[PDB]
Amino acid sequence: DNRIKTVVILGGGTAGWMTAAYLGKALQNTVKIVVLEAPTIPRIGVGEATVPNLQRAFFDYLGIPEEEWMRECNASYKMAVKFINWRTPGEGSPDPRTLDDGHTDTFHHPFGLLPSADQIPLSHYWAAKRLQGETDENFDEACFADTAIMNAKKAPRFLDMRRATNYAWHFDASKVAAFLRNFAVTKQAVEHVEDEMTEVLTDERGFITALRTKSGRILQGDLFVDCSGFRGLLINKAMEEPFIDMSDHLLCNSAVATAVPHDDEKNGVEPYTSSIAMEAGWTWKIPMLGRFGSGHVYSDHFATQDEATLAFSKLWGLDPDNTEFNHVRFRVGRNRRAWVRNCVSVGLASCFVEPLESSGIYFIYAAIHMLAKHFPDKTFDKVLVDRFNREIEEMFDDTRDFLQAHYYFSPRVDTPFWRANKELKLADSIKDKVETYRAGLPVNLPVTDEGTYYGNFEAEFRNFWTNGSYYCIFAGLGLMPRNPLPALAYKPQSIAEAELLFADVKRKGDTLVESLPSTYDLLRQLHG
Ligand SMILES: N[C@@H](Cc1c[nH]c2ccccc12)C(=O)O
Ligand SMILES: [K+]
Repeated sequence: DNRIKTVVILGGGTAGWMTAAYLGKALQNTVKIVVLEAPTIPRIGVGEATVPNLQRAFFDYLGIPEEEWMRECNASYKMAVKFINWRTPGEGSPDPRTLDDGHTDTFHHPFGLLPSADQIPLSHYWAAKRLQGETDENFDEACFADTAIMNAKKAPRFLDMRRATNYAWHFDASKVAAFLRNFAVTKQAVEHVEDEMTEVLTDERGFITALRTKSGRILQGDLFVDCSGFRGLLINKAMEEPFIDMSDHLLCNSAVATAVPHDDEKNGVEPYTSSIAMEAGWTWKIPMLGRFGSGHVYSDHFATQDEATLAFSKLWGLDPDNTEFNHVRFRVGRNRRAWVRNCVSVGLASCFVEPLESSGIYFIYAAIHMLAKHFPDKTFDKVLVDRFNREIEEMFDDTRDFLQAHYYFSPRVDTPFWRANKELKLADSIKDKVETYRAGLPVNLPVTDEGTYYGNFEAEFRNFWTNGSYYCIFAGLGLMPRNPLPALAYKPQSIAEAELLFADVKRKGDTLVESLPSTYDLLRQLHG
């Protein structure tokens, strides 16, 4: 019997407690699971955003109903990330400026998959019309009914909880953590040890045998999961695995954040996350129940903590002398390997990017998912570890490339930050995709319906940023194909078919704006 008998997880928060809860279920009570979590002074909830797979892939697997966890964590609803002022120069403002062409400088990145006609995504029909002056509609409004719903701040479900669209979640991460801790301990026989780690004990081959706590207690184990955050106490310090810094792709490295009380009854609640462009980065806005989380992500090469804190306060008209701010310095990049010997990194300790496209919890989920599938025995087969490592690095680099694209193809050059972004080099694979897009071809074409895509994690994992997401961002920022897909010039029936799709999107949006409750009302209904 060469089986792992004990798993020790260093660190709590979302990474630790998602890991504990997930492996709790996956390992079917054959393995003891211990979490060693430093107790800390609970910081203010600056808000986290997620992607739609979270309920099916994670909470449904644990048997936790959506309303149960949402009610505990003050969760709200997300239908997109909405980008504001990424094309126009100026001070940071919550209000969108106007483009040269008269359009408002906003664009959406909603969920779901684009419909197709004659096996060609709606995006391409839109682009054919836009390039030839047959439409002045933006890509997002023409191709996603969700755009209309969001503009009127309506909910993704009706008041009887009938689904109208795809959505994900906004929530306070520490609340989800507390909830999962509670779940894992009471329901799954996970042991919680509230203490700090002082020693990492290793055998002759450099495999971890145990952690010592600050109280002297030794926690023996066979597999160790590093959820220690940015310090990477196991993977980087103890195992000495180098972190690959990727600040030559993404300049932002700091954040200042707070929670802002909000008159929901008065203003409504946005069913989306906003990315508000600033002079030296951007600011998130994550509406929750009664408050929104916000954080100004910035490069400290281009702004001091005071400068950034001042500009951020100014967005919302905060008193910086009378406001509670969390300041964070980020690691941006990933370990050379996520898993070395019998030490597996998950979360911040593995890798990180700014939450520009809500990567944080997805990255955690993907790791634990891949860990359960690549779960080892005590012989730690080199191939098993290698394939796991391979998935994390492809996952990471791919999302990295996608985020750089947001900065690289921004037309802004008004501050040294925005100028500096146009000096960085793109990786080959995102260059390749830009080339493909620009010839009018789809990038990462969806080959699946939504049911399959959001019902089977592995389907989404192999095609995470689809053609639709590429169109949302490139087109959103003003990057268009050089020309339409040439096949379209030969396909009048197919063009007619696409007109019907365009009309279905208008009709759905109009009908659903008319009949849907406000996001605000749906929240009241849910949290009553
Ligand atoms: N795989 C994600 C892609 C996605 C689309 N829009 C997004 C906005 C934010 C983050 C991710 C996304 C999904 O379909 O859910
Ligand atoms: K051991």
